[PDB]
Amino acid sequence: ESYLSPAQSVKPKINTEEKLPREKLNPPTPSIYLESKRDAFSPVLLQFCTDPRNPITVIRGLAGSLRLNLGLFSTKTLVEASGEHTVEVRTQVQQPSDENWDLTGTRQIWPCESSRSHTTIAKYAQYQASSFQESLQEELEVLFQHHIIKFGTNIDLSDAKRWKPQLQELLKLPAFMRVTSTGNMLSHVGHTILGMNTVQLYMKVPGSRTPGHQENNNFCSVNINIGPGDCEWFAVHEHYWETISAFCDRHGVDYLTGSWWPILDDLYASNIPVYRFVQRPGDLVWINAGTVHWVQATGWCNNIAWNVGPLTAYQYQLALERYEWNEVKNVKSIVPMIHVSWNVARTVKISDPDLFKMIKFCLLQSMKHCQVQRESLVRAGKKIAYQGRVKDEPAYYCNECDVEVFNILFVTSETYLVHCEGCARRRSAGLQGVVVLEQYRTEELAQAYDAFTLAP
Ligand SMILES: O=C(O)CNC(=O)C(=O)O
Ligand code: NI
Ligand SMILES: [Zn+2]
Repeated sequence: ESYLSPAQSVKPKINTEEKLPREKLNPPTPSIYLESKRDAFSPVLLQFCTDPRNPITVIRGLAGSLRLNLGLFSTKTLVEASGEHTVEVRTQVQQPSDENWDLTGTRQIWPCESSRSHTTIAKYAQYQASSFQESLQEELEVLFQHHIIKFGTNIDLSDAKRWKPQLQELLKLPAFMRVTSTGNMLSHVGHTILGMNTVQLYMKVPGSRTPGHQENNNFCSVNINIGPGDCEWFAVHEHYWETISAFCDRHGVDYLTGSWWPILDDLYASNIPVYRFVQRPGDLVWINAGTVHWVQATGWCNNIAWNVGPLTAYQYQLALERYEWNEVKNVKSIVPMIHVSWNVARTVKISDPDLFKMIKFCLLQSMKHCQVQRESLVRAGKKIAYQGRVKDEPAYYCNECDVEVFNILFVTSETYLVHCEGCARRRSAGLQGVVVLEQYRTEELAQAYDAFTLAP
């Protein structure tokens, strides 16, 4: 009972078995320079970034091309805008980029050491600068005659008022890259997911690392280097993710939630092409659906990032795949795909036939499952009350297992809590003291589905 149909897959064709010569093991990073501002709005640009064959794309001097004022994201500006704003700090050890060692520099290791704490934007800026001076002094002293670093991460720029001029600047981007867009699935969630449909600011010093990961539910990522400093990026095509996952298992680090920094020789040995590139100030990085990446600052710089859900067959498929996989692994999907799929079918025209078929198949599965559930409740003499969804009402998750609960809600009173059926039953043998709710009647879903047609 997958929400996906295998025959519908648009995933590109790659063979692990076929041998790869060294050069194929280091691919050139897809790179774009915009001659004219109107280029950034070319449908050619969109088709290039979202292409399945392009796991990652750098847009060179994007900020210049559109006259983005990155100064608005400079550390001084941020201190002025929000000094006491809190920031999540990661205490790491500074190392070369293509290397992560044990304590003695005997051996390369996958597990990545990162330690959490919290400070204020103001205090972190003081460190970032003090950090800079000291490196400068040591540089001058020489001319005249384990380094521990702190990394400022996941700083939340969600509030509009404080960050108004900052966020307004990003409206200059093409629609498919914007925080909020009718063509962006994350805009159809109906609630705010920090760091995905809101902006995240990173404040870095040389050696600052973000370890290996895929984005939540395989959503695309957009990243802009404020500068001055150059960031170094590593990426691997979605196709090889499970192989990288097996490495984490064998080294006893959780792939999804663990902190790991790949051993490059391991990948090459495994016939896995790695993308290596530098991202300079004003360069924009587009991370395509489900690309495995990890990043290091080489200089002193800030970055901004957020996620975007492109309305493409490939993004949709990969989003749904990771949605099902999370459930298998008992990991909460932060993007409620079923609720999102219905929102999209209902507020957005779909012209692409491969995408349309996928959303359609998903909706159908959702109806069948709701229909199977309604009868089993009915011939158990369980009563289902009709509740009607409130305007701007957020999806629901089971208080126990974290699974998305759609259409039919099981509710209890401690006030109120929502569960899936398994967790409600587990709690009560007969569902006694459990109120079952119906968000929409078979008819609502049946009519929305039939009205959902391919657009020219
Ligand atoms: O820039 C960083 O440190 C981490 N950023 C990302 O992984 C991203 O933009 O998807
Ligand atoms: Ni990322
Ligand atoms: Zn549950």
